[PDB]
Amino acid sequence: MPDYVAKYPVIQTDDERERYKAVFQDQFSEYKELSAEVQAVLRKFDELDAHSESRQEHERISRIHEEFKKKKNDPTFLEKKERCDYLKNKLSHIKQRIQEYDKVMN
Repeated sequence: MPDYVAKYPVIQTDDERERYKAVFQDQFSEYKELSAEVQAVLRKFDELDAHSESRQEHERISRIHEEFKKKKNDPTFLEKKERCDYLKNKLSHIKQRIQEYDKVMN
């Protein structure tokens, strides 16, 4: 179903292996760098999270909660997350293809 599957079939030659390795290395750097952002945002949520109920405070908390909901549910952020989930999948496939071939060629 996804694009890479057709693009990365069973490896036949060492040249094709080195090509797959190269793509894994480039894309892996993008993945690592992208995850770093996402995780840092999740850290942002953690720090704020890190008495008796009052009228004033409840309103302030409610205002803060709403602001975070927008941040958590942000189309651009959700796109960054979707790319990580794609890259994780793409890289596993390429790694699996190299390993399969590697087992066969000792």
